[PDB]
Amino acid sequence: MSKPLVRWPINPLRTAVIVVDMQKVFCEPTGALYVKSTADIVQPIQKLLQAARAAQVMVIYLRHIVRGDGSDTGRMRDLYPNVDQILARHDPDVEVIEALAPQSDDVIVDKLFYSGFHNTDLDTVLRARDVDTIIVCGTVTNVCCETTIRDGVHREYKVIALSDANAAMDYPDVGFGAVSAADVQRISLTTIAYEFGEVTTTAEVIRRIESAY
Amino acid sequence: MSKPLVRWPINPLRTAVIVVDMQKVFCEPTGALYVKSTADIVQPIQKLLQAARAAQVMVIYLRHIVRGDGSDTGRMRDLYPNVDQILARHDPDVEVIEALAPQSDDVIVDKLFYSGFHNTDLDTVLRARDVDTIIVCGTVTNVCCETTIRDGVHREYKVIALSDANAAMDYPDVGFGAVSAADVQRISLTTIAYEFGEVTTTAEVIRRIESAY
Repeated sequence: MSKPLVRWPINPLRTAVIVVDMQKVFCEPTGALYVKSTADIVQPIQKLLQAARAAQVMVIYLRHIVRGDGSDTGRMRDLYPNVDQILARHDPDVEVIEALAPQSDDVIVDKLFYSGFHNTDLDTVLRARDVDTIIVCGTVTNVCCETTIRDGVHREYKVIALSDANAAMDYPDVGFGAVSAADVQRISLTTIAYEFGEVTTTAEVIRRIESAY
Repeated sequence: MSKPLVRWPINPLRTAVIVVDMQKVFCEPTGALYVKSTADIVQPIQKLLQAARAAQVMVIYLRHIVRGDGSDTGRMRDLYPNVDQILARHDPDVEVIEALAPQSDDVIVDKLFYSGFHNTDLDTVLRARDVDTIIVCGTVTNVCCETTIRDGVHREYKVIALSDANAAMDYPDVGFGAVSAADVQRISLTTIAYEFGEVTTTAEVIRRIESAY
């Protein structure tokens, strides 16, 4: 390391938690896009949300949901040919898992692609509350979570990624060798810490939230 | 692999090449942000640009350049504390390397952060020409190149990343283990091929350009 790690001071009034795509389609073993490492992040996210709500830190869930008729999928459908049949609004598996069931004051923001920011309600929700700091958890680490992180920092948000509350998936060998979830995770967290914002643990962010409140 | 690799058919009239940040600051050994693997991508990019110009495929260079006074760096300055002194417009090393010197009909688009699209002229330049397909090369693979790729696909562009013409850098161990350029590259190209668009070689894209013209 030749430059320091970044740490963002938490002002609860100007902070939100973003729970990325904790939907049945990614979290249930029978889900069409099941990411097995999600099992290990449900508990830390539950603790995080309990602390956030106690400190009046806004909780926002992202859901990847499309209409189902193909009117809102172009590149997404080229890359995932079955997208209209698995992420359709009518599909039961687009719902957030019961273990993380949104509460009445929480905000739900739906999105057509990976980014939580691009062409979504999220920037309005955050700026209306004068939020400038976001804590990101959920799945998939390097895809929807990282795109939300990259898009957030480009809008000047102070982004905190939770090392133990973002879940990555294995990839098949497409010409460049096998890629494990552990390798994805290692590379993603390192990249975030060097390029995009802060990486810390769920426990430390909870402590920081409790101390500021 | 359970879903197919994506290949985009090249229409030269609706295609552009994007050369990401081939600036002295990244490409010269004395540069403040030197990425040694750039040495290996200069030749393929030269071949690519020669073929593109011959087929009237628009060539666009991105440069990461800031004013120098700190007025246009917030998060970028938190992450790279010296940014105003190394990427300032007056700094000689922000210029594109002579080996890839832009020609009179080429387009140069400047940017304040990593993304070639966010808050830049790029979308105007591409859509004005009715371009919907972009070929991405340059540095750094997982940072400016990948952010440009992610941002491009979210705008519905058909994106082709060149496996042998994007250069990655090593990272220090920040808590998750050492990360080599080779590992960054492996993970990035695999992610692009699964999530964001096409990965192919410079030679194959040149052939595809020549055959369509």
